[PDB]
Amino acid sequence: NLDIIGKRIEKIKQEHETSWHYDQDHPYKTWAYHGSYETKQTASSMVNGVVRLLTKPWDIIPMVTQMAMTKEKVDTRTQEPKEGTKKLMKITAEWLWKELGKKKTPRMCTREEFTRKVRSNAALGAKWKSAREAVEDSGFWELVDKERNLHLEGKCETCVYNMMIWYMWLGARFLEFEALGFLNEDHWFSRENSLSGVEGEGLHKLGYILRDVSKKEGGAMYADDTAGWDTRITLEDLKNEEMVTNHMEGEHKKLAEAIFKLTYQNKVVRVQRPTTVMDIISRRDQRGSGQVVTYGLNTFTNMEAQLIRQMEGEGVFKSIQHLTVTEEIAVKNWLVRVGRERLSRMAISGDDCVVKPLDDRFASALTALNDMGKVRKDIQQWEPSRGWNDWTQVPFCSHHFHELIMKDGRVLVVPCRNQDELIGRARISQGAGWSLRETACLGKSYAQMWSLMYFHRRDLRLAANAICSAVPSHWVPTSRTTATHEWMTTEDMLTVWNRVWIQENPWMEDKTPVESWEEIPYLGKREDQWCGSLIGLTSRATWAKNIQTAINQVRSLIGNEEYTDYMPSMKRFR
Ligand SMILES: N#Cc1ccc(Cn2cnc3ccccc32)cc1
Ligand SMILES: [Cl-]
Ligand SMILES: [Zn+2]
Ligand SMILES: [Zn+2]
Repeated sequence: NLDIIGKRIEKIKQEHETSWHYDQDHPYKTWAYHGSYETKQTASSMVNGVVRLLTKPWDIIPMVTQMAMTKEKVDTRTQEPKEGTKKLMKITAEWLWKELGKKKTPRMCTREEFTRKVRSNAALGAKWKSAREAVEDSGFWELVDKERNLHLEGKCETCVYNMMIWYMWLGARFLEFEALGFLNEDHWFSRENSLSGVEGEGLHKLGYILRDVSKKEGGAMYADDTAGWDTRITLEDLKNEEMVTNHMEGEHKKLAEAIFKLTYQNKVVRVQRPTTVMDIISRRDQRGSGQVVTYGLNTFTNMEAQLIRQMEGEGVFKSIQHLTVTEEIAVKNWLVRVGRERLSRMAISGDDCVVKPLDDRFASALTALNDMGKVRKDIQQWEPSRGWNDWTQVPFCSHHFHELIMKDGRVLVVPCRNQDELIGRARISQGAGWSLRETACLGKSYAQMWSLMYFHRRDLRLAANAICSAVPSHWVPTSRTTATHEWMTTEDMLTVWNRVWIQENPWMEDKTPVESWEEIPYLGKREDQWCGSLIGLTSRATWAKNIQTAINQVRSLIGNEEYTDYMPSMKRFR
């Protein structure tokens, strides 16, 4: 315990030797409080202006305006699972890893790969000012090289999480990425490799994936969201995930084993408390890993939980209190005989999941799931799961998927969500100190995503043409903080569409290109109203009629540049 974390604690305590104190009134129970030192400091979402000027009817929708404005979950403990549960998880984790690594090879990620990642402004939780300064400098990689040697010796000095999301100093992110980055970077959780997974599939393929699941014989499709899944990660899960190292070798295996046992399984965290003071607390369980590593581990553990719930549903094991030597061989024979087929009945994306089990016994297979700590959100603990009989209403990654027939007979499966949600997100700009040019480039990014993924929604196709028309044609799309983002490009969007939906799409057998935007269909007007369209309102009819005047107001605010008129792509203006 304190033989592992004590080293990190001493360093921070010594830096603030003139401000150290063990306060009497500390609110931590589940967290172990080690001490505190004095601090004083705090990101409030800002309005992307180009987007708001071109979506005026939504200035009065409070679903949209409210999004732009504006604890006791992390301070919770999970009961140690039963012995029978722990054995099932241990046996399944072991069999899963072996499957994931049949056609993979664990490997250390490089300083070159991590370097190019910070240059492209990748999303990472963090002497030097910017994230790019320490990478260019060499004295950093000495700080990294120091820790790296201490990790090989089985000790840790500077790998302390920051709670503001679990941030960490860039050096720790590198060492984390070096050992475990291979899971993301070499697509371990691809659908080709993992069967349940969807990493790097993109909003335009998920829909086709749910449908392919649907085509299998079985019961309802079950989409149960776990209540605060990161805070429901047990130490037994952290141990089951660490069994990946058993597929590694040499310097890699020891560097991985280190991260797991020194950072994940023994955490140290600095937390600001307004009463301002920085409290140094520790804990062994819960999730705080790298946002990208977390995804792959959450997908791993979630696959494991869902495979076990299917075994409970199919009556492979009777009771979780203790596992018999006949219940072991049966569970093991199950994984070997059908475990692959049962993975292909799922779509898992981190804490998210959609399962089409063999029958509806699954719905009331809640003993193992509740014991693993994977407690379902907003349903009684022992009340059975409400199934879905139609794949076009099943929720997945914040979306639902409409089947949609093109005028030449070919079948698009398009993603969709409440249009008040899409317009509200586009109107937000994360960060301060943005130029009119930068804000405008982010707007083009959303409009190009809308034209590619949400083209079938009338108000988005129109507002997309308007935004692209109000932004100089060459000005490149920019991202605030980084699956597949093909809308990030200056190429002609009808050409992107043809590549994405016709050329590259393996569910389309006829590869005849689409020649104009009119050949690309919309959802029914009621479907479009059901998913939140304003078609039929006077405001939207006025907005659409007088659309050029808004484009010209933005054109006037930016200045005299090279602008294109994209509105003639729609029939009404044509
Ligand atoms: N269900 C339904 C419904 C039927 C008609 C309208 C009127 N409306 C206004 N703008 C439109 C654009 C394209 C199509 C219709 C449009 C609204 C909703
Ligand atoms: Cl219709
Ligand atoms: Zn360390
Ligand atoms: Zn919809």
